[PDB]
Amino acid sequence: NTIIDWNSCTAEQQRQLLMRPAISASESITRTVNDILDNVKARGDEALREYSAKFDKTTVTALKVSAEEIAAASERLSDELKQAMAVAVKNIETFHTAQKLPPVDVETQPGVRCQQVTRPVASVGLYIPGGSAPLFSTVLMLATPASIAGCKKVVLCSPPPIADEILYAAQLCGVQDVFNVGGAQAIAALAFGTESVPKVDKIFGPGNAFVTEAKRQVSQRLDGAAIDMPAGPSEVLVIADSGATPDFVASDLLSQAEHGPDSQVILLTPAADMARRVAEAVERQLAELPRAETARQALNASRLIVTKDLAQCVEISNQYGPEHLIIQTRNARELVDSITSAGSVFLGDWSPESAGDYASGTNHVLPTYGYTATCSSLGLADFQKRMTVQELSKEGFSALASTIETLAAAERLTAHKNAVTLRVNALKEQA
Amino acid sequence: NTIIDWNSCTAEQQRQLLMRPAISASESITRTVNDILDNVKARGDEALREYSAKFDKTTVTALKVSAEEIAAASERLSDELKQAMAVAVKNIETFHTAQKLPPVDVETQPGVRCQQVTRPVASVGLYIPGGSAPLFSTVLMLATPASIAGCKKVVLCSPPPIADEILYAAQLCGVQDVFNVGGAQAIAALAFGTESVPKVDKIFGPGNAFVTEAKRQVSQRLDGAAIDMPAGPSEVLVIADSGATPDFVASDLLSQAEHGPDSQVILLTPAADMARRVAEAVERQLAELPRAETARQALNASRLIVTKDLAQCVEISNQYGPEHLIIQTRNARELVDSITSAGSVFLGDWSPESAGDYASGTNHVLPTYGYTATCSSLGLADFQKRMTVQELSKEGFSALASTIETLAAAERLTAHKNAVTLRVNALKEQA
Ligand SMILES: NCCc1c[nH]cn1
Ligand SMILES: NCCc1c[nH]cn1
Ligand SMILES: [Zn+2]
Ligand SMILES: [Zn+2]
Repeated sequence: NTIIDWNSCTAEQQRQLLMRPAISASESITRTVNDILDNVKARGDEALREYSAKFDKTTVTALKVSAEEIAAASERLSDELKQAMAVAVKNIETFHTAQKLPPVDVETQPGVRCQQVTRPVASVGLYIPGGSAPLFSTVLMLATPASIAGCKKVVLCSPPPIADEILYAAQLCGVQDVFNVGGAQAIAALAFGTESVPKVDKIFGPGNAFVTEAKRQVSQRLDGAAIDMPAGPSEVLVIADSGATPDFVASDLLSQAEHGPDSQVILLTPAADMARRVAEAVERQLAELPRAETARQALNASRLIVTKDLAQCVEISNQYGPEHLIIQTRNARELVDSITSAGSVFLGDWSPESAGDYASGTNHVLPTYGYTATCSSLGLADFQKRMTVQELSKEGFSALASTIETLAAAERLTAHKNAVTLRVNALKEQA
Repeated sequence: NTIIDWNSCTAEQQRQLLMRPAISASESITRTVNDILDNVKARGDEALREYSAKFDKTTVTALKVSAEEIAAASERLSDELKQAMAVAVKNIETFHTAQKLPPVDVETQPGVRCQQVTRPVASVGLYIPGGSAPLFSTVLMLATPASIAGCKKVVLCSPPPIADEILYAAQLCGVQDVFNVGGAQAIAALAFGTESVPKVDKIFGPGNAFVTEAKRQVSQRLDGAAIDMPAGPSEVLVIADSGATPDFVASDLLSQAEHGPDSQVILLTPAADMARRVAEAVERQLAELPRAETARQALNASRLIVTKDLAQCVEISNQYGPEHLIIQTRNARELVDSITSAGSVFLGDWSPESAGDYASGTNHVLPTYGYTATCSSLGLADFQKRMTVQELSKEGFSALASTIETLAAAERLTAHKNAVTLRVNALKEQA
């Protein structure tokens, strides 16, 4: 509970109110993940099978899940679920396909043709945390854009035994191979490759501390691979005016809170009345949540802030740059233009966070922990790259030659200048 | 050396040729850079003047270059040079402006509106190495896309004294502030901010080993900033058939070679006679280069490979993924489609590397050292952020509610499910 009267706080107390958790990061895990990587790179599968004893009694046999196993899993899933996933995929597919960069083809000057084309990332590996109730929805979020971009190889790793939901999810999005491996060793297998797991160009998907560390390390190693983005605690910031519904606001704060004890939960409202009613609704709803220890633990760091007006809410939100920004105001749409920093925005009272997590079609893999400053939500662009192309006709080149020689000359790049002179002389002789 | 017959090499040798040299780490430079960064964050300008004091004979006083000094440097440059930069900027501007993303606004289904909007990175800092032969053109390549993106603040740091060309290039592209600082201190200054230098969100521009390490470190620190891309030796790969002009091929190889003793220059040709002629052309042209010790050393690691046919040329290039791909073949454009990985491609006899470096309009800040596998040429997108926005109407939310609950329930995220139920019930009540 405890409401915060923003304008009664000192300037320092304020910045302190929104400060994100400090990064502990123990060397313990840095060295541990270091052993794991080196070991996986050198002794491939043999190393993997070994770790397949240490953590979780899996004693993995064949690293790759068979087509029969996937089929057996797909049969045990209800039609309701299967149909639910087809809806999500269809919408996610529609949104990402819409992100395709239209071809760039222009002549900056007559005869000087410059283009920007797209090429897909050759191969991508998808990591999915295991457990009893895995977040299989992330499979749809990673594998669908990978499919749309035209990635030649799309593979997925997850701690064995892999739940039926993940198997079916992978299959539905066309994942080629699913491997029984997890933790820091699954990341290494993807970055370095083994006798069974292929080396990929980019690794996608969040996970625990070890997985996060492993991704960080393989992203800084020449022998490793690139990653989708750095990690950080998830965040949600709700802006609510006097017209908002306390229960709706609370349900979104709680949705975020139930993700992990480290979740950042923030409410901004110009009405003390609203802040108080939201705190009450949070209390009531919390009491009905089953496994609600993390939600309560996350709420210990929450902030229910009362601002002087709506503009101040936007001002605070922009400084923070939240992963998820939910605008439950009466003219939500109009505020979008003034929002300069957020991962994903949800407008109105009928756009719950959960809608974006599962079926609106947007991607729920977003930048957080302040990275909204320069990084973007996962989209088509993260599974491809922009390649430029240029062709100068004899005319275009001749028209630019002098400019190029002058510049190359000012930078003291003789060979750069000579490449031009040689060509101009060749043309003079053929003219 | 002379020439390499690809198909005469063993499978093992062929795999070694495609690999690039390994960097290092030097705990000494990492530690040095670490102390520099911390010292700059803790003691600002005073700390910067202590460094300037030891590295130069004239300790810097005012860190910000005056508008007065900028006008003076501008008057000292020739009209020829100034006009040339204007041509470059104009073409660079035209190409990057054409990269503006069209609106992404779609209804995955009735009442479920999903958009992708862009927002500029608020502040960016550009670094430019100093010295005798300053590559001022990089200023045009960095400041131009920044201006187009709409970045609110653009500042530049360069080791004093700062050449007139840089100052002019900066003014020309609207760079707001220029600061007399270089090396790892400038990066630290931009990443942390000091009394004079503003803290920026992202840092652009390559530099020496200390700059590189400084950029790696600030990109990893939470109190740091993002960077454009990791560095590595520069490269060029030329594919040439029997119709290519030896001297043209050679001049491009030399253009790249003169960029640094670590440059990688490669030739892939189906004709053994072409390889020999190019090798001789390279030696003859090298003899005329004023100071080509750099070019000379770089050529020691060059590779002039004779292949079976162009198909094999493309296959090898794609596995390598060169920073610059130059195609001097009869059917140049026809091959582009087959090119799956390259930073920037040049087509035909009249598209010298030099043309792209200075005036075609494409960006010459490109991914190298194999980063072409997932990284793109610098472009408008690097000075922006993609933000997702969604709004479901009551109808849209109502039609998608069962799907969300089903998926939420499947992931055992009760609060996520409850956020839907509450809304559904509120709508029944209403009507
Ligand atoms: N941050 C992950 C979003 C998610 C997955 N499932 C539900 N919510
Ligand atoms: N790789 C830097 C491109 C350049 C600068 N000037 C000429 N060439
Ligand atoms: Zn969620
Ligand atoms: Zn060059």
